Amino acid sequence: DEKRHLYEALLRHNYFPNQKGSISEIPPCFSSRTFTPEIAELISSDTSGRRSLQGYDCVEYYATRYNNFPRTLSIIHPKAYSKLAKHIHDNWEEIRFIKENENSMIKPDMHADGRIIIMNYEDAETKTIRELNDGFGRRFKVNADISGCFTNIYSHSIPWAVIGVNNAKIALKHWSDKLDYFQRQAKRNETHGVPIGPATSSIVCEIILSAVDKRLRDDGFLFRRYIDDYTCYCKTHDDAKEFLHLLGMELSKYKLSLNLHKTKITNLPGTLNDNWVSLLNVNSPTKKRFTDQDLNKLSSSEVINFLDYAVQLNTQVGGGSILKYAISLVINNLDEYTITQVYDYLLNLSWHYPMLIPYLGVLIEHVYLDDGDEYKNKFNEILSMCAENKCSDGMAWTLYFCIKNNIDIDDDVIEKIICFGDCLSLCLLDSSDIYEEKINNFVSDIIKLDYEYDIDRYWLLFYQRFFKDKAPSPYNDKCFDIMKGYGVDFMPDE
Amino acid sequence: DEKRHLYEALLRHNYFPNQKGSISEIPPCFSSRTFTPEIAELISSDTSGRRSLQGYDCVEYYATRYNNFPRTLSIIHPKAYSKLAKHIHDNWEEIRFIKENENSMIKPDMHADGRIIIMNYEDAETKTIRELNDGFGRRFKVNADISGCFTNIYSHSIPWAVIGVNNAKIALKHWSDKLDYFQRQAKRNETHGVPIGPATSSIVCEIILSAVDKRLRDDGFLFRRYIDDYTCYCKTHDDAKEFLHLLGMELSKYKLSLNLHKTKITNLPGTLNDNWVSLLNVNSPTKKRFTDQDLNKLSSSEVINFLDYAVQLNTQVGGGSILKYAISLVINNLDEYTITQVYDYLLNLSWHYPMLIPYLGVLIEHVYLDDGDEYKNKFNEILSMCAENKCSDGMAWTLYFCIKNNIDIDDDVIEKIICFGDCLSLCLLDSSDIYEEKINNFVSDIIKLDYEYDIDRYWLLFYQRFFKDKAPSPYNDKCFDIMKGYGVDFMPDE
Repeated sequence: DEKRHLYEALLRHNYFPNQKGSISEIPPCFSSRTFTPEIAELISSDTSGRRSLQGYDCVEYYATRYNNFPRTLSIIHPKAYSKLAKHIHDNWEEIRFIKENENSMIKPDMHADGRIIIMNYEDAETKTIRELNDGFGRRFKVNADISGCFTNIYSHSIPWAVIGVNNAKIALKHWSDKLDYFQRQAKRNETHGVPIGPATSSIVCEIILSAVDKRLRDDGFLFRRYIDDYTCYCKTHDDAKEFLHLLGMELSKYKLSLNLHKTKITNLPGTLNDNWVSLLNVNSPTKKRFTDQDLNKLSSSEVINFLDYAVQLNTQVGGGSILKYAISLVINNLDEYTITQVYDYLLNLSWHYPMLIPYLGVLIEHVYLDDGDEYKNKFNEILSMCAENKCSDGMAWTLYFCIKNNIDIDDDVIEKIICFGDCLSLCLLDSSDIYEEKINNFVSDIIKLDYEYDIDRYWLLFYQRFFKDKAPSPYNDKCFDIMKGYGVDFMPDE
Repeated sequence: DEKRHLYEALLRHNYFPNQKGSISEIPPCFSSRTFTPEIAELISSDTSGRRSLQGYDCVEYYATRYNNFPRTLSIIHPKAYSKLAKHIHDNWEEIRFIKENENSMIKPDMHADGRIIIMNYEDAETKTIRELNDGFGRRFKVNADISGCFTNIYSHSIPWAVIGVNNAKIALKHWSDKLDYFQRQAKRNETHGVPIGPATSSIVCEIILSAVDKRLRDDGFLFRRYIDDYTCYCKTHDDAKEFLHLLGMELSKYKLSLNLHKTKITNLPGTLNDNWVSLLNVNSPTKKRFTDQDLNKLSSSEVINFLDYAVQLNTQVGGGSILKYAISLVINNLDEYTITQVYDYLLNLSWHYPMLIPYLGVLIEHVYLDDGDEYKNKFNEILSMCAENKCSDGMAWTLYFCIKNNIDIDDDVIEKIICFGDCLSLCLLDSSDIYEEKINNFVSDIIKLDYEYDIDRYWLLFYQRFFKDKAPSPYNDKCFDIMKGYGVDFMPDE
């Protein structure tokens, strides 16, 4: 069923930020499964407890981009998220028009693994044919980015996209207003912004932007929207300017604005991908298959020189995730002679760029990690860099590697982890049970601060300690008790 | 009268290439005055003589541009030119619609000095107001150059511009067909090309391009044409492309084509002039008037550094006549201390760029030319460079300076001048009467070659020798006898 798959996607698969295709932003030890729709129904049915503050804060997870710029993913508190997901499920007949939006490529869709939101799920076949069909006969390409699609989207504009702005103003119940209310409750009862990473906020953004897509489609524009990025194909240059103008009016109707720095008009034919993508693939040592596995095994010189050229392209161009693309090109065609060289190169690049840290888990088995403790020092230096740069993705993945592979962590970097206080990193540290007293001191400071949003920012740590009977429930409601009684575990075993 | 002024402009003032504003392409010792409309009427009335070849060749005069690229100006043979000018005058009522073409800036116009064609005659007042009025409200500027407006213009398209292409095809008498015939007779009975420099060919080009201007004007395009260069101001970019397309069809109707290398579309607001013009004027030491002559006298350091910056701009940008512009900025505000420095700088730049040679006549009086013969060596080295590079403007101006200022010329460079064989330079050499035997040998070779076009290419030298009774008339007609009997002299005294 579409409805049941939507419910299980919202809670069991796309609650945590898990929208990436190949490697996740979060280590795989964190999983939102065993959090079923029945449990969320029981949470939403709970009315006990008193909150001094209005709304709920969320666990914040800082993941670096390719330019080391932090992006704040969020894990919503399960009470507010359960209510929001239940309301989205209950009115899915009125919401599912976002599925039949041909212009939006990244939208809800029934996937095999159980998700609804997967970025870049479509294959290169249909992708290539689609951009060649859209770009045919047109000599201008328009790239326009919404400035604040996650950070300043208007929750009160959720009705305005559904029934119209004027009709929603006269009408002030409808499901869109309740969706607005629950989306506000997801983040501290704040009217602006949505948590990045869950599919509920992606559904809300699709609902808001579907009216803009419909208005642009009714004017005859050929365009594709990936989340907030619009790519339009225009026969003439005034058509590009008119698309930009009409998109500006349609975004300003819902209190949104184009990123004036990011919008650009290029001459077709450009490239189907970015230019660095073709530069990398045309220089890839693994670009041709041989159908025998011994032939397509890369040597040391090939991979080392290709990664050096990738660093050259990242410095010179820097138009995207060049290093991650090249590493994913060469990481699966390695032989056992060259594992140490590529692994040390990945260690250096991962110290410089934390987004390359998860690739260390690809070759984490072949590398003799005991050795002469040099790898322990390198991993702890990576942890120091992650604590200094305040990035949660690299620290979480490195801590996952150290816990799984029994790499020892010094006390000095544990002090830096507590000073940073990333919720997922502290969840991993609590799951190791070595550092119980420091986690206890941290959560005691959070409790004695008596701020409800401070507890909400570490609800996952508090629930992981409560579920293992290491700490009482910080809240006075029954949501944590309901989740513990039905065996909800966000750090499950295999 | 407009008609009489047109006749005297065609014959007495704009026969020779004299369309430049400040300094002429030809030295002022050459003048087409004392060649009156009555004399041209008598020449056209002459029917005696027999020509083995059809049409007349013309005196060719190679003038360098700013990039040292040669441009071939032409002085038409007086029989063909007299017939052509008489036919243009006799049907001036049917031709004078080119005067009332608002889009063409360089067109026939009654001027005070007696000319009809003066490039850039209009003042900076009306020029500045016109480009600010045309460029207002438009964000695109189109610069499109006709590729062959002088070199491959179709003479048989002269009727096609007047009465239409189809009507001229059915009609095959009309004055346009006779104008086509006389324009062909002006250059060797050749259907393609017009001689650059006389106003008759400028009138023919204006006649041909006036239909194109009318067709572009009737479509609502705001554009300005300077000779062959179209500058259109467009609100949108498709308007620029549509102007380019319609101009292409209108030029192809008369067997003309746009210079596809030269056409470009720029974003308004640009600059009213070229960018190097504003760079030069904003750095000009003479840019501010002081109303007392002692204050606006430039020092040595000012002019030397400004000319060094001008050479820097000419090397770095090279978008136009940068050096000539800067020299004309500083050449009239010199004091007597700095004459030698600027004159030596001009001598060096004029050796490198012959188009700067006429400026040596500005300070030719203040410089002690006798001295220690160094200036004689410099002028003869300039003559050697002009003979090697095959440029007629620099050689003619240098020979004019040497003859006027009694600078001696060695025999070795006289050999190079005879080897080059520029007609105007040999006219000057014959007017000095020092080198009579070498000029006699040259014209004896031309006579014994028995080619009528070879005599036509040096008709001015032959007529200057015939008028001073140094040689008989090479032709068998009465045109040279008519011109001699009425005292036509193309090298007159003051």
